[PDB]
This record gives sequence, C-alpha cells and structure tokens, in this order.
Amino acid sequence: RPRFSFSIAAREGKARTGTIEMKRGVIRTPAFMPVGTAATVKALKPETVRATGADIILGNTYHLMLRPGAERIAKLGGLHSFMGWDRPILTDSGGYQVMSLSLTKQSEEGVTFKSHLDGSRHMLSPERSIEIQHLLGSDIVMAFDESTPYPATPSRAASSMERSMRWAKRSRDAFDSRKEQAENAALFGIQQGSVFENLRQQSADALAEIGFDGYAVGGLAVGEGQDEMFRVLDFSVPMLPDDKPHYLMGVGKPDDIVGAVERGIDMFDSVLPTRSGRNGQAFTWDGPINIRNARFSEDLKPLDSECHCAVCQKWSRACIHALIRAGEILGAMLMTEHNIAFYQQLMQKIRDSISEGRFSQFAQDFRARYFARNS
Amino acid sequence: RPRFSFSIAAREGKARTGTIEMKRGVIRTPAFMPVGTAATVKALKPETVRATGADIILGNTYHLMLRPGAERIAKLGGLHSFMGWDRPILTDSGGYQVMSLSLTKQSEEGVTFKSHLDGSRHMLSPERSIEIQHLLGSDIVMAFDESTPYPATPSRAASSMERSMRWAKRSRDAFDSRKEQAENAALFGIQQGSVFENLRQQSADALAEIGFDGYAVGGLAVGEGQDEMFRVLDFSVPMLPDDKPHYLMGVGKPDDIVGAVERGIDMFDSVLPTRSGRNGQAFTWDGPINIRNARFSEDLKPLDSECHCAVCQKWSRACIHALIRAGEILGAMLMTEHNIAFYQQLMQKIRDSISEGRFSQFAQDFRARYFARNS
Ligand SMILES: O=S1(=O)C[C@H](O)[C@@H](O)C1
Ligand SMILES: O=S1(=O)C[C@H](O)[C@@H](O)C1
Ligand SMILES: O=S1(=O)C[C@H](O)[C@@H](O)C1
Ligand SMILES: O=S1(=O)C[C@H](O)[C@@H](O)C1
Ligand SMILES: [Zn+2]
Ligand SMILES: [Zn+2]
Repeated sequence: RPRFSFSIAAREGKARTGTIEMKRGVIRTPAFMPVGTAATVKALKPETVRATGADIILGNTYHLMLRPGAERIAKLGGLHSFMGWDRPILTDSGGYQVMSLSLTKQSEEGVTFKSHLDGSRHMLSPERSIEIQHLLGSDIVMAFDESTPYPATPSRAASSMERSMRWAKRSRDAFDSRKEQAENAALFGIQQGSVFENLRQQSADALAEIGFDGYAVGGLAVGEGQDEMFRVLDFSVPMLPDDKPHYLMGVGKPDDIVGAVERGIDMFDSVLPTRSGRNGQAFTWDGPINIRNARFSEDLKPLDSECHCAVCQKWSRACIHALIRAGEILGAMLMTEHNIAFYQQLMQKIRDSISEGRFSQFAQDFRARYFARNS
Repeated sequence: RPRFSFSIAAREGKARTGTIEMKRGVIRTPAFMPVGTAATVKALKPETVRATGADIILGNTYHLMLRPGAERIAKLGGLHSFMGWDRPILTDSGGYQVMSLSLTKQSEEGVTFKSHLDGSRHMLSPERSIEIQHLLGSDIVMAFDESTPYPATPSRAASSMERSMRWAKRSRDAFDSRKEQAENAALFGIQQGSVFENLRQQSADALAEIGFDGYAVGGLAVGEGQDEMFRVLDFSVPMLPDDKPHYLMGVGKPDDIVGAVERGIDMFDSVLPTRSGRNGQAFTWDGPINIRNARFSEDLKPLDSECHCAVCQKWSRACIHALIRAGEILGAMLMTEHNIAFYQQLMQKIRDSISEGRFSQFAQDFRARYFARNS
C-alpha cells in the first residue's frame, strides 16, 4: 500500500467519487469522518464505529494536547492505540479551537494560550503543530493556519489569509523535515479568504505553489448560512487542484454535504451526528426527528425505515424513546450509532449515484424528501 | 417500638392479617420477604426493593459465611450496612444449604463442611449458628435444625425431627445467653416431621414447650408437589401456637402463597421472583409469561396491565422483550423489579381481602384467572 494515492473513478459535473489509498487502509470518497475520542465506556466502541462504515476518523489536536497531552499519547503508542482505531486518522491543526476555546500571545511566530481546563500554558505554530501531529502519529496532517472570526472584514480576511499562506509554507517544510512523518503520512493545506473571490484565488494559487497532498476549504460553517456557503464553494473549489482531494472542514448537515459534493468536495467531518445522538435527535431520509416527541412513544417503526444500521434492524422508535426519556445511556448510544451509520449510508448513496451518473437526480430526490419532513 | 409484637387485625377462616412490630420497622402480614444480597451494581438497589413494598428481606447465613464471612460483615457494621437495608432482616440458620450445597462431619454436636468456593472448613451447630446470626446483626433469627432429604422414610423423618427439637432447645438457650441479641432480636423455631401427622404434632408440642417468637413450617417445597404440600399444611399449621407468626420457608409460586395463606401461613420467602426475572419470566395475574416469546415483540401493553409497579407504569412488553433479547442487563433488572413488586401487590391484595372478609372469594377469583392464562 502506498503512502497516499487519490484515484478518481467517476465524475458527474463537479462531483467525483474514488478512493484514497494509505498504508493503514483505503478511504472511499466522498468520505465522512466521524470525530473520535479516547476508547472508553463513555463513547461508542471503535469496532462499532467501523461497522457503521467509517474508513477514517478525526482527532482534535487541541483537545488531545490539553488532555492527556501528545507526549503521553505517544508513550501509549500513538493515537491509533489511544483510540483503539487501526485505520487512517486525520488530525486537525489545533488552531481553530485556539481561537474559539482558549490566548496569551499571538504573532507571526505562533500563539501561546492557556488551557481552559487547568490554566496551563501551551504553544502552537506551524512547526509545533506538525510536531505534535507527528507525536500523535496521525496519517493525514493539517497545516496550521489563522482563523478569521465570522463575519470578517475584507482587511482582516486578507491579513489572516496571507498569514495562513506563509504558515502553510512553514507547515510544509516542518512536515518534510521529519523523514518518518514525510514518508508515512500526508499533509493537507487550507484555503482561506472568507467570502472574497480574489482572496480565495490568491490562497489557492499559493497553496498549489507550495504543493500538498490535499486541499481543504477553511473559513466556512461559521454562521454564514447555507446559501452563502454554497456561493463561496461555487468559485472556491474550482480554484484548487483537480487531481487532489478537496476537504470541507466541519461540515455538516446531510443537505450541506449533498450540496457540497455537487460543488466538488470529497471529504467532510462534523460532530453533528454524535451531538445529535446525545441530545435525542436522529437523522432520517425524511429529515431529523426529536425522539422524545410523544408521537414516537408507540411508534413501532425503526428510527428510519430504510436505514440498514444495526440499530434500525432491531430497535423501534418506541423503545429508543423509552430509553432516552428514562435517561438510560443505552438510548444515547443507539441514537449515536444510528446517526453515524446514517451519515455513512448517505456517503454510500452519493458514491453509488455518482458512479452511475445519476447523482444530480439523487440530490434533487434527496432534498424533496428531506425537506418535506414526512417522517 | 418493641422488640417483637405480633398483632392480628382480622381473620377469615384460617387466614390472618396483621403486623409484626420490631425496632427497625413494621412488617405487614401476610408478608413476602425477597432474598437479599450485597448492595452492588449487580443487584437491584435497596431503595428499589423497598419501593416495591418489601418490609423485610432475607439473608442466607450459609452464603454469607462463605463470602465475605460474618466476621467481615460485623466489622463493616452488620448486615444492615452490608446490604444497604435499614429495616428488619431475617436470617436463615445455614443448615439447609449445608445439606444441599456443601460436608466433612455430622453428629448430634453439629456439622463440619467444606466451602464449595475455596474448600475452606466451616462449622455449624445451634450455638454457632445463633452466634453467626448475632455477628450478622439480624432481627429475626432462625433456630438451627437438621433437614431430611426428600422423599424421606418414616424412620429418617422421625430421627431428623427429634434431633431438630433438641437443637431447637439449644438454639433457644444460645440466643438467650447473649443479652444484646435476646433484647433486640427475635427467634423462630422450625417444625419438622415430613408428611407424617404424628411427627408434626410431636414437633409442634416440643417447639411450643420451648417457646419461640414465631414458628416456621420446615421440610416442604422440596419436590413434593402442591397437593401434598397443602395436605401437610392442613393439619400442621393448626398444631402451632395461634398467637404467633407462622412462616412457610422457601415458598413459593403465587398460587402456592395464596393456598398457604388459606391454611394459616403469615410469612414467605422465595428466590423465584429474582430467578425468574433474570431468566426472562414475568409473573402476571394471568400466569407467568416468557418475555422472549415472539408474540411480545410488538406488544405495547406493560408486563401486567393491572400491576402498579414503576416498571409497568413506563415500559412495554415490546421494549422489555427487546432488552432481554439483546442481553442488556437493564432488561433483567426491570423484570426482577416487576416480579418483586408483583409479589408485594399479591400480598397487599391478600391482606386487604382478609381485612374485608372476602379472601375466600379472592383466592377463587385468583386461581380461575391465573390458571386460565389469558395473558
Ligand atoms: O471514533 S472511535 O472509533 C469511538 C471512540 O471515540 C474511539 O474509540 C475512537
Ligand atoms: O501535547 S503536549 O504533550 C502538551 C503541551 O502542549 C506540550 O507538552 C506538548
Ligand atoms: O434485597 S436488597 O434490598 C437489594 C440488594 O440485594 C441488597 O441491597 C439487599
Ligand atoms: O462466618 S465466618 O466469619 C467464616 C467462618 O465460618 C468463621 O470464621 C465464621
Ligand atoms: Zn439506523
Ligand atoms: Zn409491574
């Protein structure tokens, strides 16, 4: 198996379906990456997450730095041991949570911040981020960038973008300086530029000049609304190299995913299926449902009557309703498993429909049913 | 509150209803005692057992001797701390499980036996049994007797009975020798004599001459069938003192209980509700049901449609079916809670119907419905 090989098997308009081959396994694209945590009794088992169809999971570098720390994870054998997951793992850079969760100092050098847990001091930079992602042992490494809060002025958007591109070169060089990392992992760069077309083009040109294994679209899913997100994708994705994966970070709802694949995105991550499952919300082909609703108390149908997941083969809405209303952790576990599996089945229908040249029809059929809400 | 005061509030034929007042609480009679264990995550919580209506629980001295030992329980504060149960506790003597589970030596002195767990040596006798029950701190203490295996010859029945009566006097004197025990606990004697009327009368006369706070009918529920058990109760219970409680050890099924109250029994214990709940069997007014049966998979009714228990207010047969079939421990916990509560509701209907002078009608109505099995 190679370090990183992206092959496009079929196209329909801007949509693509194919595979990323890595040493730890094959990733089918378009791909949804669930957000991983430590393998403990409070989370789904990794064998359960794999059985839902996930080919790769995501780790948050910022949270792993704060607890238990990347040095400790490295001593435990790396993130694959820590998470009980032997297939590919993508790590984000840590920078987005720095802006939104932590911040002592900020400059072109990097950032110093305090842990929201215990007040300890931590530092991130292109060089430090790549080194920490090396300690975590991840397979896909994200360049460290600077996020611009939403909404952003044209000036703050241009300056964060230009800093992100200098930091993207520094991330590239840091990654290349460690043979063990450069020969075994892959590195993605992140396009910035907010809603501004010339800034997005500037960013894409800089990233393609540096050269990366894949290209992420950053700066979206931060409050802008789906219509504006789609308009930005309309011109932004064609600016990225066609023969490399396109990754939309932090997206999103099922209809966000469908519309983004229509616009050339190959990879997605979101906490939404897990967060919804813990809050008693299930995704279905007829839209999301709130299982606590009284109308489900005697509903013998599964959460979704077409879903193939292990939960829907066995459990009725009525019984999941009973568990959730009682506060039984089993209820949240079943809804979370179903939601992650539903997302993987959405990706599979997307892949199959592109392969057969009927994805445009699938997207229209999907929206008509998802928004009618005849659950 | 007194040490031990039995008051009969109402009678119907041989049936009685009333109260036993003890220092740790009031016991409503006829009473069902669930069999207790240590308060851990593997068992129902003691607050759950109390909420089902139980006024008193039973501890098995033999099992407590083997693990963790009565000395350890005493150091932990006694059985009330160990079991998380601050109301009355009855302990059996240990002797029945010696015959049926353990046996190095046996004589008029007592018995020596080996633990089926670790092979260690233990000793029981009237004096040792009463002392161990003192270490356990129980409120109702059972005299130590000799069980005769079923079926028993007239000779083996007479010799075990006569030994049990000499041991009953020794139990009385041992109990009286410890002021802390004699002033705060109560002591029951056990009638033996197998199916033989003259031996039962001999036994009763000996026990009444010694004098006890209550009188148990031993030697039944060991394979004899309900008809023979009832015939023995017919002549055996009237031999015991009328103004003291009558305790039928190890009984039993709901119809056993009803028929025994018709024959003058005031107290019962059985592992049946707990064993059934762990094996997916629920007691109902229409007879027991096997919840794994396919006919319950979409049955939205509770386990029993008249049962007041917390489980039946919330959970359907369908959902308990789902839990049991999945092997989820919650399923066994819910069925066990329901079964113990059903037993307490049976005792309450028995008490109310005796009070109102309609118990004979209740028993006939109960049998007609319980054995029709229109569940
Ligand atoms: O996403 S997982 O497979 C489930 C749990 O969070 C970890 O074992 C990683
Ligand atoms: O991830 S760590 O172990 C925690 C801290 O930021 C450094 O020690 C690196
Ligand atoms: O019967 S109990 O109340 C439940 C458990 O066995 C112990 O706490 C005693
Ligand atoms: O119950 S015990 O502690 C165990 C053994 O039978 C003696 O030590 C009395
Ligand atoms: Zn499902
Ligand atoms: Zn019930």
